[PDB]
Amino acid sequence: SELLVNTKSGKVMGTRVPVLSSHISAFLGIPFAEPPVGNMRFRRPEPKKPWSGVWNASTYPNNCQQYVDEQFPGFSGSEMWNPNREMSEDCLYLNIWVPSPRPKSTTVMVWIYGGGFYSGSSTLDVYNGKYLAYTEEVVLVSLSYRVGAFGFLALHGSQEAPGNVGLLDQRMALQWVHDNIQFFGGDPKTVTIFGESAGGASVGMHILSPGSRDLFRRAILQSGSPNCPWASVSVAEGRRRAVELGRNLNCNLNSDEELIHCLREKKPQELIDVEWNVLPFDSIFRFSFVPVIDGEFFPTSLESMLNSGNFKKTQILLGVNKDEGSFFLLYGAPGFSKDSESKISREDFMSGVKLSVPHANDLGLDAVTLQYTDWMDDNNGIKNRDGLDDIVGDHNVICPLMHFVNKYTKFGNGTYLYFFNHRASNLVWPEWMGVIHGYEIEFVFGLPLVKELNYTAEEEALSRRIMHYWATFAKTGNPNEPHSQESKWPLFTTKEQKFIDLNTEPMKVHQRLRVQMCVFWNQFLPKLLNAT
Amino acid sequence: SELLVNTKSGKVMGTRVPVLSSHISAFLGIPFAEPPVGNMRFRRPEPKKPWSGVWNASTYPNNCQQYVDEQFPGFSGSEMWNPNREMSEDCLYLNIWVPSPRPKSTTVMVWIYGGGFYSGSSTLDVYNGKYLAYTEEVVLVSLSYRVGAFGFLALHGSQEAPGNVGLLDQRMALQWVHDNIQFFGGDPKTVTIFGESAGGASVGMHILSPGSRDLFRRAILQSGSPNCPWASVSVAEGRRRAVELGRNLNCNLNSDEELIHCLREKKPQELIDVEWNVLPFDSIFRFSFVPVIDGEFFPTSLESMLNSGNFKKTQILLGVNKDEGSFFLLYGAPGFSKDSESKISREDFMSGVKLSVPHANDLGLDAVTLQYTDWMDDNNGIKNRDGLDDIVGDHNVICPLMHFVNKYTKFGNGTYLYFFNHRASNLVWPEWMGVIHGYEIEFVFGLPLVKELNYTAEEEALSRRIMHYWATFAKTGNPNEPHSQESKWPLFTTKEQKFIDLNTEPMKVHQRLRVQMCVFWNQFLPKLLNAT
Ligand SMILES: C[N@@H+](Cc1ccnc(NC(=O)Nc2cccc3c2[C@@H]2CCCCN2C3=O)c1)Cc1cn(CCNC2=c3ccccc3=NC3CCCCC23)nn1
Ligand SMILES: C[N@@H+](Cc1ccnc(NC(=O)Nc2cccc3c2[C@@H]2CCCCN2C3=O)c1)Cc1cn(CCNC2=c3ccccc3=NC3CCCCC23)nn1
Ligand SMILES: *[C@@H]1O[C@H](CO)[C@@H](O)[C@H](O)[C@H]1NC(C)=O
Ligand SMILES: *[C@@H]1O[C@H](CO)[C@@H](O)[C@H](O)[C@H]1NC(C)=O
Ligand SMILES: *[C@@H]1O[C@H](CO)[C@@H](O)[C@H](O)[C@H]1NC(C)=O
Ligand SMILES: *[C@@H]1O[C@H](CO)[C@@H](O)[C@H](O)[C@H]1NC(C)=O
Ligand SMILES: *[C@@H]1O[C@H](CO)[C@@H](O)[C@H](O)[C@H]1NC(C)=O
Ligand SMILES: *[C@@H]1O[C@H](CO)[C@@H](O)[C@H](O)[C@H]1NC(C)=O
Ligand SMILES: [Cl-]
Ligand SMILES: [Cl-]
Ligand SMILES: [Cl-]
Ligand SMILES: [Cl-]
Ligand SMILES: [Cl-]
Ligand SMILES: [Cl-]
Ligand SMILES: [Cl-]
Ligand SMILES: [Cl-]
Ligand SMILES: [Cl-]
Ligand SMILES: [Cl-]
Ligand SMILES: [Cl-]
Ligand SMILES: [Cl-]
Ligand SMILES: [Cl-]
Repeated sequence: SELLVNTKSGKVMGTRVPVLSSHISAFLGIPFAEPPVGNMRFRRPEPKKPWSGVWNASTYPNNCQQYVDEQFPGFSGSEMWNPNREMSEDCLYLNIWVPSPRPKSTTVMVWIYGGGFYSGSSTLDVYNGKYLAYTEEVVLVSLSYRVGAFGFLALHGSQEAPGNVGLLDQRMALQWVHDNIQFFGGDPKTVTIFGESAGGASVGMHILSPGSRDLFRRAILQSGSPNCPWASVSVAEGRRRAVELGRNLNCNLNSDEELIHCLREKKPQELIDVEWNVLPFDSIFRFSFVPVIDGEFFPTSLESMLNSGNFKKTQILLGVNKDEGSFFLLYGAPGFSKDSESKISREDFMSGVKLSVPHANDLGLDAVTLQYTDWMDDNNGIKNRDGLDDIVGDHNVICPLMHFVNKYTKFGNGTYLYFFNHRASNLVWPEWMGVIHGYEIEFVFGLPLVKELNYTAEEEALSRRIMHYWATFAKTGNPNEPHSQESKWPLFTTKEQKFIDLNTEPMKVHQRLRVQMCVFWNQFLPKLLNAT
Repeated sequence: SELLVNTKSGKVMGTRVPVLSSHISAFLGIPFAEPPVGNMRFRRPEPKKPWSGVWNASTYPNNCQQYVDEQFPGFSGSEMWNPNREMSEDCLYLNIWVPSPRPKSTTVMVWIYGGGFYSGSSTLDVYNGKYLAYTEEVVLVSLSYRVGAFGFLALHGSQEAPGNVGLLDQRMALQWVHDNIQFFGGDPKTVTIFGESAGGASVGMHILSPGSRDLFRRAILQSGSPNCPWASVSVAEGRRRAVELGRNLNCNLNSDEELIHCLREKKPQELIDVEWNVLPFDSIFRFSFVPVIDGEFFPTSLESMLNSGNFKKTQILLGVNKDEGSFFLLYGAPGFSKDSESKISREDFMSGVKLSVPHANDLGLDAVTLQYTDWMDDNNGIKNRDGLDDIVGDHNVICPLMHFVNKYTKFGNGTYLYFFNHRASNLVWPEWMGVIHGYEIEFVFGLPLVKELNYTAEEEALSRRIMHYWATFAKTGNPNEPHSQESKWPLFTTKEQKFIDLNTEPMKVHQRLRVQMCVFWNQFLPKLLNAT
């Protein structure tokens, strides 16, 4: 009765799951799209044709076709990110957690996973929405979208494989929530989208895309933003990559129509096996199939939209972690190791710089080297490691986000900036990697409230603060509660540029987050690469 | 009798001058060149024609024709550098200080005054050679040379105005000393040339010039070196300025002989009046008529000589002051006179960076600006002033010198490096100016030993240490006396790059003098400008 809901696409039968020492309602694996199989591969999503009967919505769905990481088999630190369900091109489903009893028009939070646009799943243990929905009494949605070539193969001009179809997937899950979340207790006019990494960049792209603005109220961006250097490509580069993929598979390259149907015949993992061979450089923190600046989803360049103010004006709550770069060096760089302190010689440092700014010329790599080398001590293995770490995070995550924060605040109505730098007490990774990319997610989603997972009671409190900041921001557009006595998180302003620390210690206010290095990455280095 | 010496050019008779509580011999205004007057203006010096009689060498000679500083009339801090004798083109004379009774073949130190190649005099109170000669029992010579257009008008190809004739003036005074110092008790085989600023750059140039190498033994360079950006010009740039000097005096410009003929009919002060108008840019720490890279005095470019080791191999002692750039900013950048101290606004800072690096394109100016700005605090008047202060010293003095000390030590037979950072307790300048360009000269020459000049007893001790380091180095090629128990000044080597501090505190040994900023000035910025 509570688990039997009559949507505009059919009836859905949920299930009563346990949370903490209570229960709530879960509606798992509801489809919002026609399965993009067959010659519907690479194509714009089509709305799910409505169904008679009762859709069984009591089990997690499939995960989309993606490259599976086998770097450290059996290791929980890395397997926690892999698909925990079967993979299938039939994967466009969403999950809904409803408090119990079902509320009356309560605040909706829609979660978009990251994973560099090539991986990701809605069904991961650390994206379990029961804790956040129960504690803050919000209705928690998590969607999905096609990743890799299946979601972002771009042959602009063709309508067979136009590009950005994985973003269009996310838009159709937002459109479904707009049309149906009211039947679950959710208020369609108070919906907050939020995601991390490629999901944070996705959030920002819906802020900018005109066809997406009317489908959500406000936005949270965690360690990602639409202007990141790994998040977009030109229609030329995306066409170069798509053609290069057909070459790798012996496809007819005479026309698109011939290329697209050649690729539609291959098995999904046939594409995945050659996915990485299309990248133009040797790189870390670069991914093959990503959104394109097509002129449709994005009417002009991202920067000219941020300049003119051509985007949704609302409130945003965003931030970054302390060591966004570390695990990307673990995986792709010389001298690092999961079971070692990972001191790195000057020769490996200059190699890492090359992998990390793969587009620069020699003048640019010299500039980057100069900015992060302590020439009084240039063979200090620790300083070289920490230095290259900061390079990856600053270039790929922090300084792109900071540039997005400064342009958005000009026209927006409320900006709340955070810096996350608590290292979880139970972390399975070596401590040289500090606060790792993606590792604030377990605090956002309430997992420190489970005694079984062996957090400290101060981490439970930190997790409860974050869940509240997030949910309160989702309801009111402001993460602080009026008339309380907890210290207030200040508005980031164009003039004072304030932000807070998120950790177990009392809240400190700082200003100008990593400004010295982001003037280099956002102002000086682009000028030097454009002039040479 | 002691005072009566028979040289290879004639007899000379000096005077018995008092030094502290004693006396020494002094031979003032001895000529070493035919007066470069009339049609000898701008032309290589000719050896003094030997005279009959007794040359009266008991008074200082004239100072060469030069631009006179009238920025702060009557103010000793600046007037102590101005000519204190009459100005005349008949100025090629040298001074000698000889201990009494006359030593037999003792060590000779030859002083070369600085002044940016446009000013300078051997006769200043601060170059009073009597103290160093008496205290260290050395024969102290100070030469002279033509400055400004009179010494460095370069019309390459012409033999009427070739260029570098002021460096040749210096060479002829060194040749005179090589031929005659033995008659005064000096050992022509133990000659040390030493100079500050343009003198230090001159000293380095004699190390480099094959025609000068056999005229001296070792070398001391103070706050100058030959590769400084203000110390040399191409034959083209030198030609462009020589012509533009004639254009300013409405001279014929159809040929070198008519340009030269025109400029020898103008009175000296005419040329001085127009001298500053031929600089290519608005600038500070740039001078109009400087040595030229001609292929005779310097067979190839300064860098190719250093890379290849084409220079005299011996021992050098060299160093810099803490605040080389301050007085160039006081004199030349407004903003340094809008404040009691000299807190400068951010807009004054960006303008100074333009007047300090007069050859950089806007990309180079952004690079300089970015390197010296604290973007957490960019409106700090003190940080802005101090920042541009270092820019002027690092670019013009410290980092040109460190490039020279590193290239030389690969091939040389011994390098000693110093950092002078004492502020005299009796300085007439404001405190923000620090340790000013040229204010170690008073310690080198023993002035703190005069009670009437009210230095502290700790500074008299510092001046005795300096004179000894200088004189011992002049005698043995090493400033330390071994057998001593006093702290030892270590060699600068290619690997450890050690240097010491000169002040009243006990000796400290550092490494890599200002290496972070000199990597910027000496490798990154030159290649930034090479590219654009
Ligand atoms: C960088 N990623 C790896 C990668 C793998 C394979 N290949 C490349 N790159 C290449 O270039 N490969 C390549 C491979 C073989 C041959 C060639 C080439 C290149 C291609 C170009 C031309 C030359 N090449 C070749 O011949 C990069 C890094 C990466 C991996 N995960 C998935 C794991 N999830 C995560 C984590 C994992 C650990 C810790 C924290 C994590 N937090 C997060 C938060 C966001 C969700 C995912 C996530 N996420 N990010
Ligand atoms: C650089 N000096 C100034 C200067 C004067 C005149 N003019 C320029 N520069 C220009 O650009 N002038 C200019 C003037 C008028 C019109 C135009 C232009 C420009 C020319 C370019 C095109 C456009 N312009 C014009 O239309 C610079 C600075 C300078 C001055 N002293 C002589 C003083 N002795 C010294 C000191 C003095 C005080 C403290 C420490 C000192 N320690 C030393 C140590 C070394 C011996 C000298 C010395 N030494 N250094
Ligand atoms: C829904 O699916 C699960 C397993 O796929 C099954 O055990 C459960 O009984 C189903 N519920 C129905 C058919 O009502
Ligand atoms: C947001 O917009 C409202 C409506 O114009 C305005 O009253 C409010 O002050 C704005 N807030 C911010 C932080 O810009
Ligand atoms: C948490 O700690 C308990 C007690 O030490 C242990 O039995 C359990 O296996 C731990 N859980 C995890 C997930 O490590
Ligand atoms: C040399 O000149 C000085 C200064 O005028 C004078 O006192 C001295 O008598 C002169 N010597 C001779 C021998 O004339
Ligand atoms: C200087 O040269 C001598 C003789 O050739 C040599 O033995 C000595 O080691 C050298 N010293 C330095 C410091 O280079
Ligand atoms: C030297 O210092 C003393 C004591 O401070 C002072 O009285 C004297 O007048 C000073 N001498 C000069 C020439 O300024
Ligand atoms: Cl094509
Ligand atoms: Cl298939
Ligand atoms: Cl080490
Ligand atoms: Cl760390
Ligand atoms: Cl604002
Ligand atoms: Cl005296
Ligand atoms: Cl000797
Ligand atoms: Cl000409
Ligand atoms: Cl002639
Ligand atoms: Cl005039
Ligand atoms: Cl200072
Ligand atoms: Cl005294
Ligand atoms: Cl020794």
